[PDB]
Amino acid sequence: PVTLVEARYKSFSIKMLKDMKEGVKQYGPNSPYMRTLLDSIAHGHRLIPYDWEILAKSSLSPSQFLQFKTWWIDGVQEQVRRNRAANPPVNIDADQLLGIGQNWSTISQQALMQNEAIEQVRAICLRAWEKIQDPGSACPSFNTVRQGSKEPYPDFVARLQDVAQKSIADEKARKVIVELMAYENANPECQSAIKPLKGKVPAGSDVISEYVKACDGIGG
Amino acid sequence: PVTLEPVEARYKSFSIKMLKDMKEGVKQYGPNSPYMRTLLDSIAHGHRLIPYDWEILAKSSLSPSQFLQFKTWWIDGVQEQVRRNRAANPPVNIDADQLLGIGQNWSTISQQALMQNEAIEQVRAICLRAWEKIQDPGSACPSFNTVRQGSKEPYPDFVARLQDVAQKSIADEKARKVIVELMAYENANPECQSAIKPLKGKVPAGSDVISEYVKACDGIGG
Amino acid sequence: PVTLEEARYKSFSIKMLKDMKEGVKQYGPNSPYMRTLLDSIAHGHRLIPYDWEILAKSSLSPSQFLQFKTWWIDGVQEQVRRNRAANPPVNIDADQLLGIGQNWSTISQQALMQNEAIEQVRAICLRAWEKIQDPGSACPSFNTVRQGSKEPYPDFVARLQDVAQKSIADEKARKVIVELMAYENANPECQSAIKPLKGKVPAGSDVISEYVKACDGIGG
Amino acid sequence: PVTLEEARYKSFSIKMLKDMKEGVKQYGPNSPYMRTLLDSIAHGHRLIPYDWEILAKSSLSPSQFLQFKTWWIDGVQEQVRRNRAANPPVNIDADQLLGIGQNWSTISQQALMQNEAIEQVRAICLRAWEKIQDPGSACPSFNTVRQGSKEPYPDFVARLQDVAQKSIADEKARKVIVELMAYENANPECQSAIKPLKGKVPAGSDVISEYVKACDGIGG
Repeated sequence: PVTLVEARYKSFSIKMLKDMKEGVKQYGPNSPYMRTLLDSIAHGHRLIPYDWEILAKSSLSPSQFLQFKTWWIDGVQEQVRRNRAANPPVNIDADQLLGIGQNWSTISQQALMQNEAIEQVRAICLRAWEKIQDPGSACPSFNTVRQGSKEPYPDFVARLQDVAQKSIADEKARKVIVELMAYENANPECQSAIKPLKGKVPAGSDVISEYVKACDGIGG
Repeated sequence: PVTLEPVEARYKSFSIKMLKDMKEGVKQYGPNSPYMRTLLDSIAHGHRLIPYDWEILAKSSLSPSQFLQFKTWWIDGVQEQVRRNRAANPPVNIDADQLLGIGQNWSTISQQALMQNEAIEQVRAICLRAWEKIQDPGSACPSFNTVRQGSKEPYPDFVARLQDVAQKSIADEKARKVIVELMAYENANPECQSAIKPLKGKVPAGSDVISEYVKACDGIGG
Repeated sequence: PVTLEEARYKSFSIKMLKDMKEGVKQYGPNSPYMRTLLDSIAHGHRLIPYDWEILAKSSLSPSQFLQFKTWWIDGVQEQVRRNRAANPPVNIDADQLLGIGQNWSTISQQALMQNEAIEQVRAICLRAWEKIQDPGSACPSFNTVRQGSKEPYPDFVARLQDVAQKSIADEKARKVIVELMAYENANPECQSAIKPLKGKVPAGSDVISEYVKACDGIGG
Repeated sequence: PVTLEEARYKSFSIKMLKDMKEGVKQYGPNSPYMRTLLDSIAHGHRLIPYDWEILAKSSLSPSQFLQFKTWWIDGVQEQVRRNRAANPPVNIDADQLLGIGQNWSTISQQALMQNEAIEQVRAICLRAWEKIQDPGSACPSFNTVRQGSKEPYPDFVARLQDVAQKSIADEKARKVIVELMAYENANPECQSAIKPLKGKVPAGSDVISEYVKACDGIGG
C-alpha cells in the first residue's frame, strides 16, 4: 500500500501473505475469521487496484482468481452506470477502477488517486470477495436447502444465512427471506416445536434466537 | 546467495527458516501453486543465485521424484540455450558447463562466484522455466484431448485445468491464449455449450473472453 | 464487369457462365481449382456488387445462394465498424457494399464506384465464398475430426485444414492449431511415429511435411 | 511459363488449367494420360518454381497438395548432398530450388535462373508427382498384393508395377522385383501355367509378355 510527503508504494511482507494463504486454504475464503482479517487489512491501509491483484493472486486457488476477476468486472460495470447519472457527474470511468488501460496501468500513475476512488474500489472488491465459491461446490437455490432428518437446527439456519449472502445483495431483503424460510424448510419436529412461537419476539431479541431456542434437543 | 562489496564477492548459505518455509509451501500447496511462484520470484529476483544455490534450493524442497524432473528440464533448457549463443553476432561466450555448474572451471563456489549478469539472467530464466514443468506428486501431463468438463462439475474448475495444461505444454504465451480460448467451448458440457453460444465471439469492453464465459453459465449445478 | 473503353457495363459471356456451373457442380465451390478460377475473374476485371449477384445465382445451388447472401450481409456489418471508427472516417456505409437502397439499386448508379469501394467489396465476397458448405454437410467441430483406423494420414490433415478455414478468420491462428491438433487427434500408430520427430524442424521445411514423411507406410 | 521474346513472365491460360483439373479428377494424378500431358508442359516450356506452385494448387485435392509439397521439400534435401559433394561444387543451395527465402521469393528474382537449375527442379517435381496417392488409399507393402481368385492376370501385374514405382527409386531394381514377384504372389492356377515357361525368354520379348500369354484363358 501507499504511505502519505509524497506517494511511496511498498509491497507486503512475507508474513502477511503467509497468514492470508494459510487462512484461505484451511478455513475458506468467507469464513468469519477471513472476513475479519480482510476488513482489518483493507480499512487500515490504502489499497490501489495493483494491490488487490497482488493479494488475491497470492492467496486464492486458480479456480477462484477467475471468479474474483469476473465479479470485479461485473461490479465496476454496474458502478459506472451509477457514476455518470450524478449531478455533477464524477470523473470515475471503468479504467480507473479496474486498474488497467492507458493512464492507469503502472503503480506510479495509480498512487496519485483520490479518496473517493479508493472508497469506491474497496466496496466492489469486498463484494467480489463475498461471491467466491468453495473449491468443490456450486451455489444452490433456496429449494434445495432443507433441514434433513437427524441434523441440528442451527446447522440448518447457518446454511440459509450463507445462501442468502451469496445471492441477494440487499440486507433488508436478506432478513425477511431468511426469517420466512427458517420455518418452511424445517423438519416436522422443529415445525411442531416452533409453531406456538411464530411471530412473537419478547424484548430486544432476534427472531432466530427464539427459533433456535425453541427446538433444542430435537435432532441427533 | 552471494553478495558483492567493492573488488570481491562473498558467499553465504541459505537461512534455517527460509528452507523450512519453502518445504512447507511445496509440500502442502504444490510446486506450481500461485503462492509458491511469487515466493520463488521474490527469492530469485532479490538475490544473486549461482547454480550451486539453485541445486541446494531445489534439493531441499522437492520430492526425490521431482528433483529428477527439475534436473532433466534444466539440462534440456541449457541444450536449447547454447544454440542461441553461437548463432549470435558477436557470439556470446556462455558454453554449456557455465550454466549447468559442472566441469573444471565451474565446479567450486569460488569458481562460480565470479559470474557476470548476462549469464545470471540466463540461468535464472532456464531455472524458472524448468520449475514451471514439475508435475504434482502422483500424476502425468495429459493432452488437450482429455481435459473435458464432465457433468456435475463447475465451470471455472475446468478452465483452471485447461490453463494448467496449456502452461505446462506450450512455451509461447501468445499461442497459449488462442488455444485455451478455443478449447474452452469445444470441451464444455452441453449446458454450458448452450449457454455460451449466444455470447460467442463478442467482447463488450475491455475484458477477457473467459470473464464473460464463466459469467454466462454461472449457476450450472441444478 | 464494367469496361472503361467513360463507363460501359457488359454482361457475362455464355461460355464463362457454363464453365462456372460445370466446375462448381463437379468439384465443389471451394476446391483449389475453383479458388484460382474465381480469383482470375475478380482480380482481372471490375466487379460491381450487381455482378456478384448474377455470378453467384447462376452458379450455386439454391441452398448455397442462401448461404452466400447470409455471410455477405454479415460481413458488411463488421466493415462499417472499421469504416467510421478510423481517422479520418470514410464514406462507406452499409447500402453501398450490399448494392441495395435508393442511391445504389441500378447499374447506372453502381458503374461509378471508386477503387476504395471496389477493393473492399471484393475482399468480403471472397470471404463469403470460403464459408459455403458442401451440398449435404454441416461444419463439424474441432474435437470431432479424428484420424480413423485404416485411413491414410494426408487425408486426415487435409480435413484439418478445411475445418480450420471456415471457422477461424486469422491465418496466424490457423497455423498454431492445425499443427497442434495434427498429433493429438491422430491414430495410435502415427502417434508413436511422429513423437521422435516432434517439434524439431531441421532446415527449410514445414512442420507437417516432416509429419507426413513419417506415416508413409501406415496402412496396415 | 516465362518467354524470352529479356524476360517475360506470362500466366497460365484459362483453358490449360481447366483440362488439368478435369483430367486429374476423372482419371487420377498418375494415369498414363496425365504423365504424357504433364511432360508436354514441362519439356515444352520454362517452368520456374513459382509455376509449380500454381499448377499443382489449382489441380490437386487439398490432401494432395500436402503430399506434393512434402516430397518436394524432401527431394531438395538429397539434391544438396549431391551438389556440394561434387567436384567442383555448384552454387545450388536449398532455397533456390524450393523458391523461398529472401533472394528467391518473387517473380522478378526467379525469372533469371540458369539451365542447370531449371533442369534440376524439373526432375524432382516430376519425382514428387509419382508419389501422390489415389484420393482414398495408402501405399501397400509388397507382400500384400496377391492375385485373388477369379481375378484376371494382367490386372494383377498392373498393380505390381504401381507399388514398385512409388517405393523403389532405381529403375533397374524395379525390373528384378516385379518379374520375381509376378510368379510368387500369383494364383495357384497360373503358377501351374507359368512354371514350364519360367526363365526362358526366346527372342525379342519381355518376360511378362510371355507370362500374360499363358494365362489368357484363366477366369474359370
